[PDB]
Amino acid sequence: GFAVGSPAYQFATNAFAGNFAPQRVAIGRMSIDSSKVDFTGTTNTEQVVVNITLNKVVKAVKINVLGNTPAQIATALADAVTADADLTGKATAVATGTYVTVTAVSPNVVSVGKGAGVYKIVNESSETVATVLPSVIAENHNWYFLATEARSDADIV
Amino acid sequence: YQDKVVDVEVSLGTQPIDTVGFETPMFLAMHGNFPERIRFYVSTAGMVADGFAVGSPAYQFATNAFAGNFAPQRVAIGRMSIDSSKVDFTGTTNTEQVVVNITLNKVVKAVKINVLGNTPAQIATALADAVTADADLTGKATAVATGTYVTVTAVSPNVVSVGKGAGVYKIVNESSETVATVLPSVIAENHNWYFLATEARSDADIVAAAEFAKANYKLHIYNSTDVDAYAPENSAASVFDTLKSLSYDSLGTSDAGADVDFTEGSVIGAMAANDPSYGDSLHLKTMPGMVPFAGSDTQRSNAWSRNANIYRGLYGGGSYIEGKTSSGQYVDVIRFSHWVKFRMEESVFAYMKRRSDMGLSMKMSDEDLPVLKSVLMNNPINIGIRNGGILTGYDTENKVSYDPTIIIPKRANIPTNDLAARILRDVKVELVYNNSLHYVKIRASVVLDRP
Amino acid sequence: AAAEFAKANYKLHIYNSTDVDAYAPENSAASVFDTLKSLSYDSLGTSDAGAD
Amino acid sequence: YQDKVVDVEVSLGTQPIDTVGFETPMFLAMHGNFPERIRFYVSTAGMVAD
Repeated sequence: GFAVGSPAYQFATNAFAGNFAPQRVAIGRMSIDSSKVDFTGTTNTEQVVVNITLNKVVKAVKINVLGNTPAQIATALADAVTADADLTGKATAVATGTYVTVTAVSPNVVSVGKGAGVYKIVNESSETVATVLPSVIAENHNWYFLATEARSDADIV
Repeated sequence: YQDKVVDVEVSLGTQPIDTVGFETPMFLAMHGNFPERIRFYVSTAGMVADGFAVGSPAYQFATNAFAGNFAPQRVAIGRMSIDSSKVDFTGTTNTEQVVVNITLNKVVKAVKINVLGNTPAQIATALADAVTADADLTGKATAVATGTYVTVTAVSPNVVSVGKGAGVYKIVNESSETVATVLPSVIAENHNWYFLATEARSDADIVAAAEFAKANYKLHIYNSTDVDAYAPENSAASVFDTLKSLSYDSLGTSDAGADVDFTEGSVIGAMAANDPSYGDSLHLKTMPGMVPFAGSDTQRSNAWSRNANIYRGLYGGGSYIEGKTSSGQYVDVIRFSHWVKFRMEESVFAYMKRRSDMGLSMKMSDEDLPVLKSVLMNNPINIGIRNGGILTGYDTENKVSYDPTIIIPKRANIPTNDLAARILRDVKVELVYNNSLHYVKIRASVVLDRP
Repeated sequence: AAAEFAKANYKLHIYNSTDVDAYAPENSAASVFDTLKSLSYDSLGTSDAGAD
Repeated sequence: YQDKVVDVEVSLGTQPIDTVGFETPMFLAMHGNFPERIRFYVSTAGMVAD
């Protein structure tokens, strides 16, 4: 159920595409809270597409961008997500400023990934890398390279 | 105690093994003709049976693929959910009967428009009116004219396919899905194809296809009409530049009909039936269905700088120029590498299984490990040498050796823990690929005498 | 279309045409013959007055 | 742990490399015939076209 273009999928594809690609890769897990789609500072001129996978169901949201400011694109994406028949009552999207925040109504599972367009995906979490790492190594210690999705400073330190 | 005066054991070491084949291509079209995700066809007559409109993208690809000199034995067609068909007259000029083929529920019709000098809007309006006034399409399909283009939509559960006839225009199909989200399902259902081609024409659809093709050992082929393909040396704005920057391995070409005839099939048709063991480049092979490139000398250099292959006419005939992927390496090298990798893997595994089915399993002793040398020397390497793919021989003057070499360690050199785990690692092999000839330069001279 | 179908299915296509452009100057590149030659199709064509 | 009975690595050492060529000259003329800064020609017949 990993959404195509999602961070984990991107990492796996890049790892496997190499000349000396590893035989098999491992994926961790931290509790997700919400997915943030950011258009801040970007410019778009063609169809913006965002892949959303829900309970092993794949959908692609399409937005027809004319010159539109980022706020207009964010509002259009939120409206399109909210108007989808298979997402009402399962996921929620709220536009604000230049970014749109997407949250899943439990117990449903939602994964967000990239399509055409210029933007980035940011995910929040109720946990932190420091508090999560010990459990992972405790469960299984058969890996050598450590990479993380957390991008900000202390998560790297 | 024993219960038989005579007992006989019989073991069969003839178990066949599955193998991969580098022939069958795929075209990922947009339609709703059949429910499954992949269908294989051996001729266009089969496709027309399923309801593909003549001149439709899939039909064009199939015809171009089959027309080639080395046409593949059979081609596969994908499926993405279709939404609507867009017929565009924008920027075009017409002077004769414009014809559009429409197939509905396995019923074939041809809409005819008598163009007098009429602007594109008038032609679009006339086509919409003709479609709407047809008795067999009311209540089944809908056409709305607007601007310079006409959009056609099918009333469910009816199936509509649109194809080309006489006239200058193009067909564009929308879809509620995307190539990135569709490809995994196709490969999951059936993995017996090697060439990947797509109908989606716009950028990200090509980038995702290239990434997926590289990830899963498939070869991606695409065409584009982007005028920027041969822009000045500093454009860095076409799809070709983006693909080159990422070092992906995809074969691309610049053509005018790529959005009209989908000549992708023509490129595949010239090498599909030629086994990789030959290492035969695409340099000069003729490509029925493609139109020779028309442009100045500067454009031919601009296109070559980006690895955007060009089909150029020479001495009257039309000849391809070179096969270069986005990463700069020649396509035949990539094909040969995939072939050798897979048919060493399969050969070794099959030999081990066949020995193990008769007891007498392979044993890690100096008197049995060298047997692997015979197995590899057979099948891939010998087949390559006989067909000319792999160089061989010894030069007496320069004293260089070109023969393949295989290195296998002895038991005493293997670390003890490897013996305990029964794992051999350090096998090494070396090959010398046989480069075909692309260019020649000659110096002549005329003299009256010699000292 | 006839030429393409004939090449696809191992048939030989034969046609005649009265186009005066068939023997236009060397740079016309406007008759059916030029288009067929550019595509490298295998069809037999001839220029005749009574073909129509 | 290992997941393949047989595994094979293949590496290609045939990467081409860009090279410089000591043939093509340049002439810096005055005109406005074409917008870009450089054009290559293989014969005078091409120049007369522009």
